[PDB]
Amino acid sequence: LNYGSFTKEHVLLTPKGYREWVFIGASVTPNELNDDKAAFPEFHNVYIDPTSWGHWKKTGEFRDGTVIVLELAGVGSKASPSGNGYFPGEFNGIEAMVKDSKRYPERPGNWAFFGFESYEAKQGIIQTDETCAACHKEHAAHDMVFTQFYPVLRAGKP
Amino acid sequence: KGLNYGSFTKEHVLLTPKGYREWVFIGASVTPNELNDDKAAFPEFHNVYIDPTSWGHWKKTGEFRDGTVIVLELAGVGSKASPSGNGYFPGEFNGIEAMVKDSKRYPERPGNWAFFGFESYEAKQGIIQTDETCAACHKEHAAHDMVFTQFYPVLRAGKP
Ligand code: HEC
Ligand code: HEC
Repeated sequence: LNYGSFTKEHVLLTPKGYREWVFIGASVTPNELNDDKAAFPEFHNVYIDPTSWGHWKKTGEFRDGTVIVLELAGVGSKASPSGNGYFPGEFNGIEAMVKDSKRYPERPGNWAFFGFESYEAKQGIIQTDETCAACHKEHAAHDMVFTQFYPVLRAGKP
Repeated sequence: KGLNYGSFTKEHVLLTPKGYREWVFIGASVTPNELNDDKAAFPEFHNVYIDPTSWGHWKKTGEFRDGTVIVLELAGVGSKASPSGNGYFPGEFNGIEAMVKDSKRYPERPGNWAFFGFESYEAKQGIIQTDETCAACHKEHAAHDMVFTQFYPVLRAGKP
C-alpha cells in the first residue's frame, strides 16, 4: 500500500503522520556555517514510508510509490550538559520526493521533488529539474537519494 | 492495552533491543568530537527513539508511562561538507544507550528510571548504571520526567 495522497494532476498533498514513518537519518547544516543562511535550514530529519522501507530491507531498491519526507528544524542551542554541538529547536517545514514511474514517466529517475510553502498548505509544489533533481542526480550515492548519509538504509539492505 | 517492547532478564536487566530503528524517532542531536577537545562524552550523532506503545500513550497524556523504553543510537560524523552546505553529516553507527521507566521493577531508582549502557551490538544485555553515572545528570537538566524533551520536537508537537 502506497502512502502518498495525490491529486489527479499527480501533485503530492501535504503529508500527515510522516513522523510515524521509518526514520533513516539526520544531518545538520547550521546557518552560522553557511554565511548565516544554509540553503535548507537547519536539521534535516528524513523519513521513508513504511511500505517502501519493507521493500528496501528486502531488495536495497526504492519501490514505485516511494515517498521520502525531509523535515526541517532550527538549531535551538549549541552547548548542552552532554557537550558542545548542535541541538534542535522548532520545526521549520518539510520537503519531499516521490518515486513513481507511472505518474512521472519523463522525470529523472521517475522522481518528483516537492517544495511546501507552509505546513498549512494543502499540497506541495512540483519542481523543475534544475531546482532539485540536478543536484540529487549529480551527487546522491544511490538512485538520487543521498544514501551516504542514511546509515539506517545502509544497515537495512540485504 | 499495547505491546511491551522491552525484554528483561531475571535481574530486571534490559536485553539488547532489536528493531528499535522502527520505533518512533523523536529527535536527533550531534556532539562532535572536534568541538569537545577531540573526545565527546557520547560520540557523535545521537538519534533517539521511544517505543511505539509509549508514543501512543504520550500522544494521549504528555507523560511517560510505566514500561517506556527510550533508545539513543550513536553514530559517527561521516562528513562536514556536502552539496547542501557545511555542517555535520552522519557516518557509521557507534553504539546505543537506553533508559526504562517502571515503578514495580525499579521502585527506588530516581524517577523509576533504569539507565543502561551496552558493551556492543552483539552483547546479550545491557549494563544497569549507577545513579551517579547517568540519572544524576538527567535529573538536573531534563525538561520533563528526566527526558530531555527540550531537544525532542516530535514529542512537544505530539503532546495533547
Ligand atoms: C528542491 C527544493 C529540493 C527538494 C524538494 C529536495 N532537495 Fe535535496 N538534498 C541535498 C543533500 C546533500 C541531501 C542529504 C544531506 C542533507 O540532509 O543535507 C538532500 C536531501 C534531501 C531529501 C531527503 C532524501 C534524500 O535524497 O537524501 C529530500 C526529500 C530532498 N533533499 C528534497 C542536496 C540538494 C541540492 C544541492 C545544492 C539541491 C539543489 C537540492 N537538494 C534540492 C532539493
Ligand atoms: C550513562 C552511560 C547514560 C546513559 C545510558 C544515557 N545518558 Fe544521557 N543525555 C544528556 C543530555 C544533555 C541528553 C539530550 C541531548 C543529547 O542528545 O545529548 C541526553 C540524552 C540521553 C538519552 C535520550 C533520552 C533522554 O533522556 O533525553 C538517553 C537514552 C541517554 N541520554 C542515555 C546528558 C547526560 C549526562 C550529563 C553529562 C550524562 C552523565 C548522561 N547523559 C549519561 C547517560
